[PDB]
Amino acid sequence: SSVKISPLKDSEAFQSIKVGNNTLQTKIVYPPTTRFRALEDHTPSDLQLQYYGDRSTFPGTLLITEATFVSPQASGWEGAAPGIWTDKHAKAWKVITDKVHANGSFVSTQLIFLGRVADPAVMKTRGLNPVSASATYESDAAKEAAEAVGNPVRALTTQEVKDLVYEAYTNAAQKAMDAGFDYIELHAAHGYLLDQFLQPCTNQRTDEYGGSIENRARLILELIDHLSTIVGADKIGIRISPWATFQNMKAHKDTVHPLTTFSYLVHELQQRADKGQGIAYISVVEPRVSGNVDVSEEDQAGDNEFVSKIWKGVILKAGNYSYDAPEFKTLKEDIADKRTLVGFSRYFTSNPNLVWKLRDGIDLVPYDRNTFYSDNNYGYNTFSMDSEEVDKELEIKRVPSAIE
Amino acid sequence: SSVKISPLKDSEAFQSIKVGNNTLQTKIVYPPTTRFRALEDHTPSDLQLQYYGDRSTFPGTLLITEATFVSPQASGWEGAAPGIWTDKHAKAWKVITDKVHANGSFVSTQLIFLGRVADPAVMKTRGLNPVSASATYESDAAKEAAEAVGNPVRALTTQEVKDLVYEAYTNAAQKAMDAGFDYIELHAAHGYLLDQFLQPCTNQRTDEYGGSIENRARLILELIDHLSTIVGADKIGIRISPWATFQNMKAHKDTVHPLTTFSYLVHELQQRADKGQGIAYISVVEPRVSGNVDVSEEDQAGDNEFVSKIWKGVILKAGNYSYDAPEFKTLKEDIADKRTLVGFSRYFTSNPNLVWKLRDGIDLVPYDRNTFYSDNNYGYNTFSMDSEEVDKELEIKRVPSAIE
Ligand SMILES: Cc1cc2nc3c(=O)[nH]c(=O)nc-3n(C[C@H](O)[C@H](O)[C@H](O)COP(=O)(O)O)c2cc1C
Ligand SMILES: Cc1cc2nc3c(=O)[nH]c(=O)nc-3n(C[C@H](O)[C@H](O)[C@H](O)COP(=O)(O)O)c2cc1C
Repeated sequence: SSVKISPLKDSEAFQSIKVGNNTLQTKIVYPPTTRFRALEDHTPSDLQLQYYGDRSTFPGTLLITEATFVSPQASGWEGAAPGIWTDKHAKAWKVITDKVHANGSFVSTQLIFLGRVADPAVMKTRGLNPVSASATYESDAAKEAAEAVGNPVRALTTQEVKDLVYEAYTNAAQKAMDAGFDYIELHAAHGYLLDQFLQPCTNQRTDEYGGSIENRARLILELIDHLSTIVGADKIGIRISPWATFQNMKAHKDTVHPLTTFSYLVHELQQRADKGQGIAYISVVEPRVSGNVDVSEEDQAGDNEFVSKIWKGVILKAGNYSYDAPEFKTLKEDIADKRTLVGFSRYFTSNPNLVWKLRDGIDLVPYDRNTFYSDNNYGYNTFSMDSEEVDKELEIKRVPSAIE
Repeated sequence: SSVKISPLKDSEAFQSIKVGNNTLQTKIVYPPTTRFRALEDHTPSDLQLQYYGDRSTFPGTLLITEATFVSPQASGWEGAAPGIWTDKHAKAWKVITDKVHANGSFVSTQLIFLGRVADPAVMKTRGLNPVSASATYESDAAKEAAEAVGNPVRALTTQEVKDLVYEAYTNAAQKAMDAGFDYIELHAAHGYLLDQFLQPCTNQRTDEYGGSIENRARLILELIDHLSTIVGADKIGIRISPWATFQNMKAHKDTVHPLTTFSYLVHELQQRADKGQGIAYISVVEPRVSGNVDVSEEDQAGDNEFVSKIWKGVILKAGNYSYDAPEFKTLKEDIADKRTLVGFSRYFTSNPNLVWKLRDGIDLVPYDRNTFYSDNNYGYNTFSMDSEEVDKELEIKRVPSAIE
């Protein structure tokens, strides 16, 4: 069912806010949203071009791309997600960042590393293992599945870690800059690699990257400091989901509480800002939400309020913000401080002009969870056409080709 | 000026709540409140007898005594505060816990260790140093003052620490049990010893009691675990002031944020509770307040809300709860969860029958900050008489004698 909504045009959501060196004209953001419409070889496609161009028509909007791989070792998905380690990649993404820029908008890229939840069948085809902070499995099934193909998860060595910072991520930060990205965002949420490293249930390392709160955070901060000196702090973002239990993160039930784990981290980030090295934004994930799925009113067990008392800079919040629609009481409270942005993912998928719709209170077209993760244009770029010209076949046949 | 207030009789504040093995009949608590009306040799007096008896007339009230010394080394004050290390002490406190008990009320004792803020002139007269986690001074004055008498603050050795746990505090937990106390509360706030140990601005130790978040907390937790096995978890309380800057604690401006420092600690305490070793209550200090003095609306920079999302047991809050009087909107919100108690200190000083006054909305007699810390009965037990029989002289002459 469609969602009736009131206008946000006169709210703080259309007041300008400086994020790094760029000024957005709306505080409404498209957060990183995986869609598996990249080409086979992990390169951006003619579909992604239209799909990102489509959503940048409100001048000065900030778009954040789907999780993108930093390297072959960082992948692990059965679907076609994009990468940004080769020149092939970058030059293609370039065509897209140009498109968004020509519309006065901005675009940040989320850098992801799967780690302990990589599909062992696929890593095998790259002559790779599944890796992680320690050698753990999401589920009991995910561990057997891995062994069956003879490709168990192995823990990175103190050396392979350093190479992530100075070879793996560095290369991608640079291909990103070559690609035209206005920011890059370290995906430190949803129980992927960096989240794996941050929290005790997935990180029982004995070296300097494990063993204490400080150690566990050690790696994330090394990427921040080093990448700050390659792209500049003003182009670095990070995402966190303190409360999510996606891919089996213990969250509030771990041996160290997320408040403890993430205040430490956030407050370290603030100290850097104090010395003039503040990153652009901290992207957090509201407790209503966990990964790509809602959390029920009864299981929410915290908030991200602590982030606001510790970090003085820009915050990006997302997660089912139309729950108290059509008035948006909650969203308006969250943006009251005038340094907070608000993310709309799923409703962005089916509302290419979402920023416009929210501005003028136009009813939100519902989203097709069925076509989130499929491999064709059906349920992807269709929402931009007039519904009565959509040819469900022709469009299901339409897979990602190449650009130009 | 007097404070007009509405009745709390029908609120959750007069619903029974189980705290350890005792059930209170009111949630309104007298928090630890230093008054310096003990005898010269740190033994309880005929004045303290009347003063604590006076406030226990509502059956099932919980009273918490003024900070009490655990040993000669733990003192450091120019005024006459009580101790609980000798038998002399205990037998005297006994006369008092009996009095409160005969009134169906309960009484916990706050165990304090001054540390780095001991007056070096007085420690000298015991042939002692000022001690601490590290060798630091509150102020630049407090360091010079100390040297002038040739008694600088020295850092405890790894050994002296162990002795606090197994000799210093153990002895006092036992003299406490001998004394009739229903609980004992570890004073881990206001920048005294345990707070000194918990936080980085006062703890740069290189052993196991410093160097990490975990290490810094190590000592507090060792006292919890060990004292749990001597008095039982159900008789242990701890107080924290996450945000106070009393005696120069950096609070939100330290190298580790209080949220980080105290979530860790509180969540460790919860894990013990999960194994059946939960202490009786966590006493926190609301950001409106810092030590014995108010904090202005502009400098409050956090809340203790994180404590409630982490600890599942009884919480005791205090700190200027009549700010939104006469309705008490805030107090009623804070007790809504039905496991929270509310502390009234200063208004308890001049309202011996405070519990009764709050129950029936009777106007609160104002307090005399001038006579908080003086050495006679004037401004102490006077508030229990009819004001027009008070003889300001006779009562200023009246100093602490002995009991019976
Ligand atoms: C299909 C789908 C793909 C997603 N992909 C990502 C992703 O790659 N990275 C990420 O950080 N979050 C991802 N999310 C989570 C969203 O960014 C966001 O946290 C969540 O949708 C809450 O906002 P919303 O309810 O307004 O979409 C995804 C969510 C969905 C539904
Ligand atoms: C004179 C005086 C003495 C105090 N002594 C202590 C003490 O020994 N230990 C302690 O933890 N807090 C002490 N406090 C702080 C109070 O317990 C409490 O945190 C503060 O008064 C806020 O509550 P109130 O404003 O209702 O009194 C003292 C406060 C005052 C005014």
